[PDB]
Amino acid sequence: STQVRGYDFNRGVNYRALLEAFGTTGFQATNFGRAVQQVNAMIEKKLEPLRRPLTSCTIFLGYTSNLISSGIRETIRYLVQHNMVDVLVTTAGGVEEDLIKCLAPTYLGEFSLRGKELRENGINRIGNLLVPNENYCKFEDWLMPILDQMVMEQNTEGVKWTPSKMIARLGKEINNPESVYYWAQKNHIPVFSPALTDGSLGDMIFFHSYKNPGLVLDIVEDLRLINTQAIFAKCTGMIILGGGVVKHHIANANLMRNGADYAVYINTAQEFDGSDSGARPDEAVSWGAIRVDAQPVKVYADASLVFPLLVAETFAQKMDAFM
Amino acid sequence: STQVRGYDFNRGVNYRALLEAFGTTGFQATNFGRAVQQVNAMIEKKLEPLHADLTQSRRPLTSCTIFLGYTSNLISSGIRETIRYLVQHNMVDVLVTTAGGVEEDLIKCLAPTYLGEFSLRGKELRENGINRIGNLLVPNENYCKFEDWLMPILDQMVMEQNTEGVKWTPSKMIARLGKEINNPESVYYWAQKNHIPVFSPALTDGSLGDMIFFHSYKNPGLVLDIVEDLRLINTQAIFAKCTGMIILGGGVVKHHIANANLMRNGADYAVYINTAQEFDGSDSGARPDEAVSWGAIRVDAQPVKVYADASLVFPLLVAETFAQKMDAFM
Amino acid sequence: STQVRGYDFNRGVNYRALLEAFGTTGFQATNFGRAVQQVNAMIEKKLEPLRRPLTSCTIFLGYTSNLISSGIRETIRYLVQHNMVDVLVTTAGGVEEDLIKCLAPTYLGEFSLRGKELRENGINRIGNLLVPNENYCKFEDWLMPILDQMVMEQNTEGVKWTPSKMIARLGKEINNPESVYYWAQKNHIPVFSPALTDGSLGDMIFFHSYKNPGLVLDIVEDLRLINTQAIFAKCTGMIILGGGVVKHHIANANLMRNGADYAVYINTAQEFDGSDSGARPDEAVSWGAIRVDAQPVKVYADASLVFPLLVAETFAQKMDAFM
Amino acid sequence: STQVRGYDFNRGVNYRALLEAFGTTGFQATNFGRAVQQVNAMIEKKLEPLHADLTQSRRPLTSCTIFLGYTSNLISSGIRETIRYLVQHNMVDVLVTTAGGVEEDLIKCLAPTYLGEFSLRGKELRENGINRIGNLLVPNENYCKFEDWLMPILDQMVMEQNTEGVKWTPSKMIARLGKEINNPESVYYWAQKNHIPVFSPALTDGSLGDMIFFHSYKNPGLVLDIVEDLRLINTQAIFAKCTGMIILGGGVVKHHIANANLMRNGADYAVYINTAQEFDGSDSGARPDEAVSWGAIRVDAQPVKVYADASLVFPLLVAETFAQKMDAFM
Ligand SMILES: NC(=O)c1ccc[n+]([C@@H]2O[C@H](COP(=O)([O-])OP(=O)(O)OC[C@H]3O[C@@H](n4cnc5c(N)ncnc54)[C@H](O)[C@@H]3O)[C@@H](O)[C@H]2O)c1
Ligand SMILES: NC(=O)c1ccc[n+]([C@@H]2O[C@H](COP(=O)([O-])OP(=O)(O)OC[C@H]3O[C@@H](n4cnc5c(N)ncnc54)[C@H](O)[C@@H]3O)[C@@H](O)[C@H]2O)c1
Ligand SMILES: NC(=O)c1ccc[n+]([C@@H]2O[C@H](COP(=O)([O-])OP(=O)(O)OC[C@H]3O[C@@H](n4cnc5c(N)ncnc54)[C@H](O)[C@@H]3O)[C@@H](O)[C@H]2O)c1
Ligand SMILES: NC(=O)c1ccc[n+]([C@@H]2O[C@H](COP(=O)([O-])OP(=O)(O)OC[C@H]3O[C@@H](n4cnc5c(N)ncnc54)[C@H](O)[C@@H]3O)[C@@H](O)[C@H]2O)c1
Repeated sequence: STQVRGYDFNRGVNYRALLEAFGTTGFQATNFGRAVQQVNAMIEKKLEPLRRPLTSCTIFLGYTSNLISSGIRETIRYLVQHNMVDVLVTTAGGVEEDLIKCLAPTYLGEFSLRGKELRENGINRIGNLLVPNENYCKFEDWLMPILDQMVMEQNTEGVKWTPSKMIARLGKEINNPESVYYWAQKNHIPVFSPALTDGSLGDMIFFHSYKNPGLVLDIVEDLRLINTQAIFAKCTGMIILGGGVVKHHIANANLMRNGADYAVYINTAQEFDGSDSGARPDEAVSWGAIRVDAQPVKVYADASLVFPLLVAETFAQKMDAFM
Repeated sequence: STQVRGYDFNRGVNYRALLEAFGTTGFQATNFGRAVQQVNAMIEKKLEPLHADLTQSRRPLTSCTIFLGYTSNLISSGIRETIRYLVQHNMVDVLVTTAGGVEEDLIKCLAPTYLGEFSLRGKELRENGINRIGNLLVPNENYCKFEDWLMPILDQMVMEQNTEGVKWTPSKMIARLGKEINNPESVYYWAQKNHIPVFSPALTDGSLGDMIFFHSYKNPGLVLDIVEDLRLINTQAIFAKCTGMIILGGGVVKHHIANANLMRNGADYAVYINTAQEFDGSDSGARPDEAVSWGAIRVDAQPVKVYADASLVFPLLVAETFAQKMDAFM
Repeated sequence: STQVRGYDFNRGVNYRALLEAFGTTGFQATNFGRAVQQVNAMIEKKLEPLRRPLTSCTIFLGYTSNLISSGIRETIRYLVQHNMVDVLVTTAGGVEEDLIKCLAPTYLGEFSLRGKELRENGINRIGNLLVPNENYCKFEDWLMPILDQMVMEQNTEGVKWTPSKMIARLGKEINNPESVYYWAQKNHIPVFSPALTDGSLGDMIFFHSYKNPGLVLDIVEDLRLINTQAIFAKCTGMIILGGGVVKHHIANANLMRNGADYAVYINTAQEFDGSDSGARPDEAVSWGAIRVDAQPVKVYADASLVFPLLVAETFAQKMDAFM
Repeated sequence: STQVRGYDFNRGVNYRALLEAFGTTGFQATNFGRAVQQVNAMIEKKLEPLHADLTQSRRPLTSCTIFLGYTSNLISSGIRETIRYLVQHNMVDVLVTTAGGVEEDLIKCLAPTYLGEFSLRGKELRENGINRIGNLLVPNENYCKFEDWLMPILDQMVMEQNTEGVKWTPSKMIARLGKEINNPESVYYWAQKNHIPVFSPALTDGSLGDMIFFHSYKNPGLVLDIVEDLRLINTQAIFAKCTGMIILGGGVVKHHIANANLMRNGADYAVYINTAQEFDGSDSGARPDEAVSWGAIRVDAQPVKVYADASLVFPLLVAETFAQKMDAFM
């Protein structure tokens, strides 16, 4: 039986102690402390001895596209750079905006900026962030020569493209250590995104296809690829930021092994609308995506606040072991 | 300037007058009244009197092309019946849903979904072979029946691909599954009959994916291309005279419809019903005015969002719009 | 075991049947159907044979202030006019805006209107509603003579004012059948509002007190009055729109009888922040405010949408019995 | 124009740099950075160098009067320690909380609150005499201890009212209870010692109300007037040089502080941390810009709202603001 007690600033600002005190502070601070424990359990299992080498715990990291628009892009890049996770799942924006950020920056704005004035100035709004139209022109100039080569390799070298194979290629092409997908392909970390056409990359494929028709992106082979990552794992953990396709696709892969061993959700969705996004971890227990003997954790919060704190208290403390 | 005033039950109970009074009641009731107005504006344009090679589609053009999107769980709910009615009577032109929203319409033709409670514990449900969807329950046997029904169809699809040159995409598969289920309770039966295409770019994310996966180890070779389906949905928008978007929930379904309409520099009419909030920067939670900034909604449109569970609001919306104009659609 | 099935509009628009189909539609539509059943159980008990006459079920109706700004003001007035509920609990805005609406209307606006331009034009925003400053000037001119008389009656006739006694007096003074509190005092329905100073009525008492000091509003006697309404009831029901003080004050009164027999919440709050507003009915079971054998219902929705539908399917169908 | 960029853990773990990077991370992380800026602006003004009969208060004026409001459940949480620290060191000037936020600070001096889970079932908890507050647990015996401690104090308050002319209000009672608990872990012990008034107009809505209720049948006569407490809080705003509002959660606490500041035609600085959303028309969920329309926030202020559980955000906020300036407050 653990008593509720917050951090006492009469001790001064001891940041490690302040973060540890979230566990006994209550409400979502306590869930944060539980999430730290669950992620550290994943890492401790992964470091147990037994293209990418198998480890004792396969960690799936999922995130919605807007988190790549945000500075959480740097947090994810760090984990991928140091081989701390094994499989990435994101929607199409979460692919393309990592690449675009290597060509031009995203800027801070406000949620309340009016769409008319923004559109008239060629500025696209993402929450309280701003992406100029010119960023996508740069993307077009960068991407079209690659699409030309991909069609050629398909038609003359027999290549059968899927979203994950295209994402590996785009990461190699961007050739920039600030990029998540640069590090992912270098470290043989696959990236799944079954609706890769739903964004700017789709715009480009669409326009490209009228001049150079025929590109195929098969989602069936990529379903086999993600499901086998779960089926042949010794143990699995899921770390899922946000909801939607990213959350369900990781969960359903883990259903194929009768459930993940560890799971942490950070998302703002609520259960009352019946949505998969808002479903509690215990819903996933009913269908076998989380094992009955797991102790999963959900933190109800904007991941832009919580995820850097979580990484500080887990992966970043064990960096030595990942090098 | 319109005064706030609620329905007066000293009039008795006239349900049409009750629903009309939402407009002057305030908060999301007022947004509901605005949504009724926007959908009726879409319908009135669609009925104005007024291609096939450009869209690579057999569906005849009308004066307003309406895109209807909905998340998968709304097909688990009774909103499945609401959507089926609109598709049955050719009241909308394009559907977008995620994979669950396809498969559970078909499964409901084989076995029912049941009422439960949100608080039922996962361990006991799992031990009893019952899967929870919010406060709904789907027995494992429903998926066994689905497997028995679907596996021969997947055999035929592979055979047609390898010897008749068929290049499958999600929308082409969904049309075939609707034809095979051959049941007037099914949304996708009516969609294929009425030449209403269904887009679902992540069609592998669900039970149909499970089945395709297992089937492929018995019968390898099925391919599902998402590139041609992007061409097909975008051309529905580009060659429209006018467009409206009616979007229930968020995620891929909402963005995919919005991005198609960006290709024509924006939708003319738009109604969102969803529970998501903007503060997390999500596309699901973004206000319609965010979409104006990137060109998916025209600057001169008057879009409407209702912040509510669509299981409550969507049947009322249909009652006051499409269902009132049924004669014009017959 | 009940199957999920929505209303089939191939039947045409049969509104009663459409509303009944919410019960088998799922998610919050099913909770709406459950709420109809729970309220009808309250009413059926109330109509069982055994200043205000006691009945077989005492119904407490609570609502946040903004719902009186809204057109739900008419819905509440109707229930109170016909003696369909027994105790009202609202915050201070929910008192004063009913009275002000008898002097001048509230108007429809938009949530996005900018505060600076509104303030410069003397327009106050309440959500997507608008109240001109002039409405409060009218209120001042109307109320100040009443405050003069209340101070006189306190100092010369021994009156000990409480919020509920002031609300009865204000209802008698407004003398207008459009007003909730006019009907409440006429029908001997008490109104509790322990923080009655938190709003425009407070502004007025404050300004009045410098010219005519001494008015006392005791909250202790009003605590005895609301608690005795629960303690001596045969059965109780709670119908609570929104959260905050209104929700807890009704619940805590019912804890004094070891719990309400029936309970329906309609509110938009979520549990994750630990708030009383967002707590599920089952939290209230732990502390004894809802009986262990009750079957309470929460609908997660804006009450401006749901409450008129709920009344249509419950109280309004039994109007004959209330006359 | 500032670029989006998150903290780079290739630097290692420097927690101050990590928190500073929230400003350029986006979404509510960016709002957190803006909140740090606004609170530090309040503090810097308060420390500028620079009545008693007008405010009927013994507290000396500073260059910025800071109002701190918080909902009751945050005193059930460990944020009680965070608030106590600010009050102990005279860093804020006025407190507003609901009744639970008073009584549970006192009860925690008698017995602890424990960690639990949101999903614990009410029937089993009730049968075991345990009350649930979110994912926290308070045994019934805590309230028994509270009763034993409080009843003699209520006896003295009635006696002082009837023979020494005392006219009790919530704030006067809260000062007395803080003096009686005589324990440096208590928020209200420090508030009365430092002449920080606490307003709680619905002080009867909770366990203190229960106790006053039962006590009154043994010892009739206690009166609690809310009119004088309205005069007292409003005069704190009217006679301020500058004001800031720091408001955790919504409800009465948020409006009561805002309405006091309306009396001076608006607060100069304002930070909200709350989880409520605007769509339901609620005051809790209203954006700061709503308060600009009615005059509670000055038109030239730059208020900030962070959409988050304060149990997560408030300790971080204090770490980067008040706790950095501790020396100036000593
Ligand atoms: N930057 C963009 O948002 C962007 C860009 C291009 C395309 N798109 C497309 O939009 C579609 C829908 O986007 P999506 O599925 O990535 O998610 P989404 O933005 O729709 O969010 C889904 C849910 O995830 C949760 N979530 C979102 N942001 C969160 C946060 N900061 N913290 C915690 N939880 C959070 C919320 O509950 C939200 O409702 C995708 O197909 C995507 O490619 C979006
Ligand atoms: N029945 C199921 O939920 C189910 C079944 C199989 C697979 N999946 C998979 O889960 C993935 C994610 O599901 P999704 O993208 O369809 O949506 P989702 O369930 O993740 O919902 C996305 C957002 O839509 C909004 N929404 C959901 N239900 C709503 C309602 N009742 N009223 C209003 N707004 C509502 C909410 O803001 C929610 O966060 C999909 O790829 C899907 O195939 C789900
Ligand atoms: N019109 C006004 O809002 C107004 C006017 C004058 C004074 N005030 C003062 O503001 C203070 C706080 O207001 P309050 O306690 O009445 O509530 P509130 O507006 O703070 O709402 C409390 C909670 O109730 C729920 N709620 C609100 N509106 C809802 C709706 N439409 N449907 C469902 N749930 C809903 C929400 O979860 C919300 O967070 C009170 O003391 C009041 O006197 C407000
Ligand atoms: N511990 C308790 O909760 C408790 C104890 C005794 C009595 N009560 C009574 O309940 C009544 C209502 O409680 P209240 O008005 O203090 O608030 P509440 O708990 O009703 O919360 C009001 C709103 O504040 C916001 N909020 C709450 N917790 C938050 C958090 N962790 N982070 C951010 N925002 C948050 C939310 O939007 C919430 O809807 C009061 O009269 C009180 O005395 C409660």
